[PDB]
Amino acid sequence: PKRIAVVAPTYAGGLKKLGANIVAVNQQVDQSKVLKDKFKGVTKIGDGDVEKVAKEKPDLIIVYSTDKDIKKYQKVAPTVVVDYNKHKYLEQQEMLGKIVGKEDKVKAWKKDWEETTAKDGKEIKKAIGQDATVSLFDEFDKKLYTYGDNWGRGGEVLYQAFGLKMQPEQQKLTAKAGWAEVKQEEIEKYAGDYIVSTSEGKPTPGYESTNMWKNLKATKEGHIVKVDAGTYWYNDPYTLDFMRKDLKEKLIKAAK
Repeated sequence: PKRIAVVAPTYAGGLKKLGANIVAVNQQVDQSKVLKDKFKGVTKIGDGDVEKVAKEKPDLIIVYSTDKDIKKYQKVAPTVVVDYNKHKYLEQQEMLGKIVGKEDKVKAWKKDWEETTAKDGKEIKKAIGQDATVSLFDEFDKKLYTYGDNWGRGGEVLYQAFGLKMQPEQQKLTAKAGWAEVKQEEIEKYAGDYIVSTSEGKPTPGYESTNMWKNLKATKEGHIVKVDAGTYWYNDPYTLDFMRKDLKEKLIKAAK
């Protein structure tokens, strides 16, 4: 059970799921309700904390290719660079399986996930309707965004796994980069039948209290699904299972 220091938060959940002995993890995982709980008791570290990592005697240090302290981490233990692909969330997990030699266990997990979300999507569509469109909005640093299926934040579960229909303009605007900034006073142009908003637990945000927002058909019909921004930032198996249950449950209860 090698001692693994996970500097890149994105891979904490995936390596944890596969049984890795994680002795250090980037503090950012605490912004997630799911990962905060999974990693309680595990030493937290911040970018630049090379000595803290060293104190944990890691055998492998997991980092992003763009990490600037690689030249420093290497003096402590071999430093593993894992590809950062926002779109390929399932092969991200297969990459991690290669590190710990558990790629068949990943394939099995993958099969279960795809089949399960396929049926989940079907149940959801019987509820809200096959042609019901679902939008995704996320306020980040005073700026409003909308994502497609290849940018996480729940987009992979909504559009790739469940196979739910994206709002038309939302799909065009995000096709290119997978994301796109939105003008709050143009929100209506992207507002679908249902709206998934990452404002859960937050005092009603600014974009959710404008007269246009209040007049959206989804808002008036009670079709606004709020989710925890911090939790939805990740795409590891644990997080994926959570968003899966969380989105399925909220859409269905709000249905029609």
